[PDB]
Amino acid sequence: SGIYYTPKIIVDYIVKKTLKNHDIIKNPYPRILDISCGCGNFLLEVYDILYDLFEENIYELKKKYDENYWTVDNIHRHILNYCIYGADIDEKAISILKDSLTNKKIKINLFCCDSLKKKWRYKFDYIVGNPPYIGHKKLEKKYKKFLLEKYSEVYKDKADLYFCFYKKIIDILKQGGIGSVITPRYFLESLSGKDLREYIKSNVNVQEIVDFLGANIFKNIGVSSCILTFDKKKTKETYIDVFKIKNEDICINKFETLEELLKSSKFEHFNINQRLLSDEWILVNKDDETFYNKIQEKCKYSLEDIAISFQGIITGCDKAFILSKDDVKLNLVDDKFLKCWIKSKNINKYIVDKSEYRLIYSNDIDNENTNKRILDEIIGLYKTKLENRRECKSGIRKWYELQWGREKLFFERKKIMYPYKSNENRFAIDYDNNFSSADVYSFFIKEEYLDKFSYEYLVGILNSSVYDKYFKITAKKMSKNIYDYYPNKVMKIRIFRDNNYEEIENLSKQIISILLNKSIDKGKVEKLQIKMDNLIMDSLGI
DNA sequence: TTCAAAAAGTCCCA
DNA sequence: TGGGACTTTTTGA
Ligand SMILES: OC[C@H]1O[C@@H](n2cnc3c(NCc4ccccc4)ncnc32)[C@H](O)[C@@H]1O
Ligand SMILES: [K+]
Ligand SMILES: [K+]
Repeated sequence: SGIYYTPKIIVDYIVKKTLKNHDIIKNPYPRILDISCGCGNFLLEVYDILYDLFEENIYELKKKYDENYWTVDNIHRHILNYCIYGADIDEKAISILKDSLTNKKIKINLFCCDSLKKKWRYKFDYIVGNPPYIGHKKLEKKYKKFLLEKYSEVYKDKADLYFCFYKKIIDILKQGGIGSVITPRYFLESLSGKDLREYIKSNVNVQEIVDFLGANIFKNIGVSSCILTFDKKKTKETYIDVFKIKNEDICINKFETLEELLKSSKFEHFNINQRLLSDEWILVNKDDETFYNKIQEKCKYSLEDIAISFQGIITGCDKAFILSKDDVKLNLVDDKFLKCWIKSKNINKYIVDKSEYRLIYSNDIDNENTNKRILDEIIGLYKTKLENRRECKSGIRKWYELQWGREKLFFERKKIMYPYKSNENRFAIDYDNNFSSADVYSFFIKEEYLDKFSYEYLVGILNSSVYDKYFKITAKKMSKNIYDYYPNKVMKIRIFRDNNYEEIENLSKQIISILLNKSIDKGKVEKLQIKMDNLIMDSLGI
């Protein structure tokens, strides 16, 4: 496949947003383009809107211009000759769209091509549509070479194709033109989006951002969506209207139009000064802005200053190396090769569940002839798969070695761990030398900062409600009740030390002591957490 | 030599 | 089919 249907409410909102206040009398030849038209979800609606626009002013146009040209009977043809433009890579979609535009009642400006390679011969008044989203794993590598060569200002490292579509749209937009598109929301906060953000802020005035957060706009699609509207007008003041959803549980058809949704109690509205955006786009209301600025100002250190961070093991084929601790095959493996192994769901606040899995740290198997039983009966079962790994085909790793085995000495110590995707802050102290995959991240404290910061104090403040809200201010929202907890944002969290250090650390130690008992009652832990939150709010003056 | 980012997620049930 | 639990390894740098 490859063609995705956009909900009609979204299409109507986008077309109306671009064409609401067009002066058809002053310009009866607007050029309106969709470079991912597909079957023409947007373009057919553009035809309807334009037909009403032209018919409403047919006699005014007849008087101001050639009176024989401007007839209702001539509207259709005119629309299809000078106004509607579409491009797509699929021949069948273009043929279907051409048939529909013909049946609305002549040369139709429909192109079957790759929009990122087409030499565009003129700019456009209005651009709308839904571009393709393809990530770094699902993109062919020759095409990635092309993108890296030609779209270097926005496409780099782990970036996405729709970054290039943003750049192309911006480049072929007329002065005073208006663009409105629906894309994934991740570029707003992702590390890969940085350059793209810089390209937008520097080249268009951003009118409006609609952030649906984790709501499901596309049925049976695992993606989170936003709508962006921007222009190239001579702007005096550059202020952005931000509509952020307040309940991800909504159904999009709650009203006849998206405008009713935006103005209702289901959304929140606020304004952001485009001139005040840094390389990061902190899009929050004034209360959250004050909260964030207080926290940033009062804190002297960051986690990056005082800690060393790392990503977990990447075996390359988990079924070959990970076994249940009760699996009989572990009798074939010397215990010097076995490590405790945990998943992201084993990380609670302040402590980790006990391990249920073992990792065969196969890097320390010297010769294949020694311990050949392990290679024959456990790892070799997936040998074919293991040989398709990149470092095996290139020869850097033997077929039975872990793909990215990291350094054991970093794991086999006291450290703090957190899951890579979570609904809330879950920072735990690891006491058991646990190993994990890339779905859990770790850090430990630098030696020179041990006397300023203990592990108990850090898990105490990082697990608080204050720091939950503070981290989620700028965190990358992925899907319903899921944020990314990656070092590129976690290590930028700022921390403090003051008169309340000792009581916070003591409360943290009490919480840890309760959580490790045979008969845990979480209630006193909740009360202690409330008291610690009061201490933190006192320290930060919020 | 070897790090860390990346949801048109994935999979399964009522 | 829609909603909830949970999260691998490929890949550029
Ligand atoms: O998904 C939304 C619609 O977008 C279309 N579309 C996807 N990639 C496109 C492209 N260049 C990118 C490209 C990437 C790899 C190979 C060729 C082209 N140029 C034009 N249209 C493209 C799909 O057919 C859908 O109808
Ligand atoms: K006339
Ligand atoms: K979603």
